[PDB]
Formats: sequence, structure tokens, C-alpha cells
Amino acid sequence: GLGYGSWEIDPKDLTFLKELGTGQFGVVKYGKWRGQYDVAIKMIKEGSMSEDEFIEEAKVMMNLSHEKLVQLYGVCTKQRPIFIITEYMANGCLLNYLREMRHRFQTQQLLEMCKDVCEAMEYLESKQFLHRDLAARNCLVNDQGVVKVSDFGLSRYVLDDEYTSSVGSKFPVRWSPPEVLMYSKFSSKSDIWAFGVLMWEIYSLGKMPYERFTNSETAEHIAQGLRLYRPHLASEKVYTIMYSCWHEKADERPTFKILLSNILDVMDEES
Ligand SMILES: CNC(=O)[C@H]1Cc2c([nH]c3ccccc23)CN1C(=O)c1occc1CNc1ccc2nccnc2c1
Repeated sequence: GLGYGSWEIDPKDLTFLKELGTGQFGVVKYGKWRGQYDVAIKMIKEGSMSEDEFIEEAKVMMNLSHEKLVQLYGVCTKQRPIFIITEYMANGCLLNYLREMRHRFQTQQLLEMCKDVCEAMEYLESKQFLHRDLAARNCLVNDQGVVKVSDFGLSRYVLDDEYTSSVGSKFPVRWSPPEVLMYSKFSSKSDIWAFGVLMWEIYSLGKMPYERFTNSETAEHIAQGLRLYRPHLASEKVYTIMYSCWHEKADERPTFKILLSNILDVMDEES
């Protein structure tokens, strides 16, 4: 209606039902839009984000749509806190989901999680869009067990310098290739690297990558050409796929299209 562009949701259309989580970015709530449609309402913590930049980016992000990418529905920008309105993912964080041993996952399910993410990432790569912080903690799981990629690109707007710089205490060192750690070279291939780590996290049922190392030690390990090694649940073929993401030379890492092809081949051969 009047006073709300195509990217703007009227927050008066929201019904708040349950709190989903709280952290440094703000608070996520489960709710309804116009009494009917499930949504997540992501409430941006005041002072945490470069808000005008985020809002301008949100307008572009409205055009991104893929069944394995958490759908952005709009933003609420007229009051503080700012709201991001997205698709609701009832089973929450992938990292926590993986760590719940009750699921007793088959490896076919683990590969399907990898495929879900790979499809979303191929889509983002086709649009020349980087995630910039791909990891199990930034994937979500819906009521049907489908994994979708969440908060893609959000790190560009985070004001906490501990998060954003390669030498910061909250920087995703364990998901970063040597060229990121050494000289902040972000590219498609740093997303590829992170995706390999994410496959590792999935097959490890949510273990911390390099769990016995600090971030500093991890950076040294990977600068010396050393790597994560094969999760017990990963077949040789699955391990080959994740390991291909970790070539020292960024140009020798696959694309998401190639990874997707590889994953599908393994599903045909093994699942
Ligand atoms: C560092 N972390 C955070 O500060 C909070 C708040 C938040 C996040 N991202 C933001 C972006 C903009 C504004 C505030 C935030 C991430 N975060 C979470 O609690 C969170 O992270 C993963 C899962 C959860 C909580 N559970 C769910 C469950 C179902 C969902 N469905 C759809 C969408 N998000 C869901 C979250």
C-alpha cells in the first residue's frame, strides 16, 4: 500500500508468535504475515549493522529467488529496529540439527544436505553473488528437512570489526582459504573453499573444523598446505569432492556447477 515500496513490508501485517533466537545481529522471531503465512522476522540489533547500505542491498536481494535459498520477502525500515522478513525454517540452524544425534542420519541424507546447499550456491554463483560466510551455522532446515542457505552476504553490513577483518576474533578463519587469511582475497573460490568445509561439517555431524586447533593454528596449518581430513561418514568419493574445494590455488578449485555435477554423480553411484 501507500508508503511501502516493493521491498517494504508493513510491520503492522506481522503477528509475532515465538522467539527463535538471539545473538549479536539481533533477534529472530517466528510469526505470521497477514494472519496466514509463516515468516521469520529478523530484528536487526541497533548499532550492529550499516543500515542504509543493508537496505539498498535488500532491494537487489528481493530479485534473488531459489528453492534452496532462504526467501527474502521484504524489510521493515521505517522504525528501529529494522526487520528482515524471510521464509520460516522450522528446524532451525543446520549446525544444531547436525549435532542432534537422535536424527541417526543416513549418509544419503547428509549428501542431500550438501546438494541443497550446492544448488543454492550455484544459483548465487550464476548471479555473481558471494555468500562471504558460508558455514553450517548460516544454513537453516525447514519442516521437511530441506537445507537452505541463510544470511547470504550479510557480513558486508556487520559493523563489529572482530567479525569482518581476517585478523578479528569472530572472523570465520576455519572456513577461509589461504588467500583470504593471507591477504583478504574474497572470490567465488573463497565460497567454494567454505562449501568444502561445510560438507566436512555435515559429514562430521557438526564438529568444529580443526577442533583441536585455535584459529591461529588453523591459519598456520592451512598456510602450510595441510587440510581437514576425511570424516568417518564420508565415502572416498564424497571426501574427494570436499577436498577438491581446498586446492591451494583458487583457480584449481571447482565451480558450484561442477560440485553439483559431482554430488549428483555420487548420489547415483552410492545413494
Ligand atoms: C549471530 N546470530 C544472531 O544474531 C541471531 C539473530 C539473527 C540472525 N540473523 C539475523 C539477520 C538479521 C537480524 C538478526 C539476525 C541469526 N540469529 C539466530 O538466532 C539464528 O541463527 C540461526 C538460527 C537462528 C535462530 N533460529 C531460527 C529458526 C528459524 C529461522 N527461519 C528463518 C530465518 N531464521 C531463522 C532462525
